[PDB]
Amino acid sequence: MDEFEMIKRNTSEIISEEELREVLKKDEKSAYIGFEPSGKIHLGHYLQIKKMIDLQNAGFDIIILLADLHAYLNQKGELDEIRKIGDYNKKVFEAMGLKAKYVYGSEFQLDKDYTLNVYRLALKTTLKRARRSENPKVAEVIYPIMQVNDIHYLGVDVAVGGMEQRKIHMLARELLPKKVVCIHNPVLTGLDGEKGNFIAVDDSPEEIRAKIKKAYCPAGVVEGNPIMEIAKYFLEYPLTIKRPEKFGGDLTVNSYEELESLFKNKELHPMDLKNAVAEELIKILEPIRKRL
Amino acid sequence: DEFEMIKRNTSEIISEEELREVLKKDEKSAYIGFEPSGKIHLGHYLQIKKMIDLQNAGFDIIILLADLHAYLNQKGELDEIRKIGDYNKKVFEAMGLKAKYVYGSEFQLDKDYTLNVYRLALKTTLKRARPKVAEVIYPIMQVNDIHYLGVDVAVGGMEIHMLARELLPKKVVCIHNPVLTGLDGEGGNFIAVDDSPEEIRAKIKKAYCPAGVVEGNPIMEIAKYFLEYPLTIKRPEKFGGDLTVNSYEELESLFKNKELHPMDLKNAVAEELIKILEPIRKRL
Repeated sequence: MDEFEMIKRNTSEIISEEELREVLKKDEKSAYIGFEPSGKIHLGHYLQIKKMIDLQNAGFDIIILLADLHAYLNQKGELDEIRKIGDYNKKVFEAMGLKAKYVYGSEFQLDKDYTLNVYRLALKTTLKRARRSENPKVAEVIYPIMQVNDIHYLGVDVAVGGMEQRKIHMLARELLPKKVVCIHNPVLTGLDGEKGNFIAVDDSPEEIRAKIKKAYCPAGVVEGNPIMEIAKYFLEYPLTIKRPEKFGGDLTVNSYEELESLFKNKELHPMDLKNAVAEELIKILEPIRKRL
Repeated sequence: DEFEMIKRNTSEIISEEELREVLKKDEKSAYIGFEPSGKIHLGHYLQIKKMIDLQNAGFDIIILLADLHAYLNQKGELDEIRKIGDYNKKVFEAMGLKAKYVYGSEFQLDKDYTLNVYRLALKTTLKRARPKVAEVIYPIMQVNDIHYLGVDVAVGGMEIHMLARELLPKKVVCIHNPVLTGLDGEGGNFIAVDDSPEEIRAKIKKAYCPAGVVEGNPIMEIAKYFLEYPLTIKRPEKFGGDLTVNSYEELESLFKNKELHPMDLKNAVAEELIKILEPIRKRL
């Protein structure tokens, strides 16, 4: 088995694998990830929750921070109106198999002790170090220090997130006494190859087939290919690609690796791959769609 | 006339027109924020006199004691800073000020207030402001201070607040007081309101004060901002003898023509300055 390997699987980067190994040995450890409540939960989200579940299976206590305060300022609904969406999100994640504690940013991000720390942090952060991570607003340089403060406040051992905010985690290590292990998940490529290019975990078998069919997917090309990415990150192996007895016949790959190879040497054509991943994804998301 | 009284000895009044309007209202308020200071010098006293004008002009006065700001700049714990602050209050009352005092820490970490700091930062640019992040935040906290205290007038020094006159519903009138030059002419170089007569005379003597030069002359600045006229300036009968100036403009005239020598000016400024500060020092 190995908990380290399970946590590491399908991650872009783990900022200090050696620290994680030390953290895994602790009798008590915790990890968190932030999400702005969202009406639709797509595969990007699901990818990350699967990671939290890996950590959950390794003995970590999970904390999901629901960024309602930020959602309020970005001008989404009212606090109580966002809470409804948040609780919905809570249902989805629970359906995904996550067992976590949920905290709404508004519960603590306006507290005096927390606000006082933002100002302290700001006195030690350069406008450069902060802008790092068409007309710039002040909020942009504040946001990353609030995030560092969240890491301090929630007391976690591990902070999880996409590869995008990987520089926001450089500040934490720089500005807080306790060093936290950062875990970064890959960023999924939009269905078109680049807002309607997402597959929702609760989309219908019809919609999924539809969204998949029109999807970007050059034969031979794997990098930046949304369909391949799905197969690498959600599909179970081995899996068999149903095939015309004349078109080459059934293919039985036992790993994403093999699949990748077949796709590169063009043994497997775009269409044949799409139908496989499509019906395959549909089964994998099925158990979640029901409880929703 | 109240508009003139308020304009008196000010660098600039951002929209006299707006001020003129404010004065019409039956109720109006103005504030200035100070970071508690161990020693109150002529600089502070100059601004308090301005607050006193507004006071006499019917403005309710608010003194914002910047303790939180002090605290964040490692200037000591808060309770210790309130001690210095409470003192400053006594000195401003001894100067004749009648206002309500408020410590920043009492509201600057409140939810409503902090939530308002985040809204403002979402509409302010990282340019129309600006090196540490805090630098670009203070200007937003200030606009928020003006908003929170709900003042019609904000007094301060020459230091981007009409920025507030843009992202705020109520327009505020800004007033910027001139900044004093040091005794040596460059910016432990200042007279304190509570200084002893003998110390004042000492500080005056060594001060930068070129015969005929008025620009940047601290002795002339003291003459223009605190002395009263007609001013009586004694002088040995062999140096022109005693002369009585009825306005600051005449003083400039005399001094600029070397008709008034630095020594004689100093003795008059020092002796008069002393007689003015006394009623205060005689209360602390």
